[PDB]
Amino acid sequence: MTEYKLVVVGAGGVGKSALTIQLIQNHFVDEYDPTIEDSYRKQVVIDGETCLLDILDTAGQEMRTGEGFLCVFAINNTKSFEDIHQYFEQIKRVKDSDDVPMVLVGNKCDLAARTVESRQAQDLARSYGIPYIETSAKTRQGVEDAFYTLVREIRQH
Ligand SMILES: Nc1nc2c(ncn2[C@@H]2O[C@H](COP(=O)(O)OP(=O)(O)NP(=O)(O)O)[C@@H](O)[C@H]2O)c(=O)[nH]1
Ligand SMILES: [Ca+2]
Ligand SMILES: [Ca+2]
Ligand SMILES: [Mg+2]
Ligand SMILES: [Mg+2]
Ligand code: NA
Repeated sequence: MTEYKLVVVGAGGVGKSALTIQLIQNHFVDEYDPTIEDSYRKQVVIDGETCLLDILDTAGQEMRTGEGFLCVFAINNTKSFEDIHQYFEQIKRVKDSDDVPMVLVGNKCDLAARTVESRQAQDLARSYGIPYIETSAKTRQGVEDAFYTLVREIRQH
């Protein structure tokens, strides 16, 4: 069956691990344990196709193998949004391509201390020709949509 190699990237503390664990294990990780590098694998049916998701959860604290990249910032962390650009460039680097499957994810959308407005992230994603999706690893809002949207982007390339 098809295997989709997904890589989750973004600054430290934005919720990459919480998002992946909510998707794969269906619970919210409340504590903050910085990641070095972890992998998750799960067989799922996406749009009627049985497939294997292979998800690499990377370190944000200061790749070339992935088929699509989930680029995460937190909507209450303006710096993590400004850091997105640096990840967009590293991805071009490690893939040696200018047209990589990516999805921009604004996480922690359950929080009210918002400093990145939806329209600003929509504009960033627009400029790279990719979707913008907001998520909450805490409430599960948008979580499946973000990862499945990345699979649907990979299928387009
Ligand atoms: N309210 C809220 N908190 C969240 C959300 N996602 C993650 N968090 C919290 O933010 C903290 C950091 O989450 P974590 O997933 O470890 O971040 P990370 O991006 O994997 N960090 P690292 O790059 O160091 O591995 C944790 O306390 C976690 O509970 C979310 O959607 N909402
Ligand atoms: Ca594959
Ligand atoms: Ca918990
Ligand atoms: Mg982590
Ligand atoms: Mg502002
Ligand atoms: Na390269």
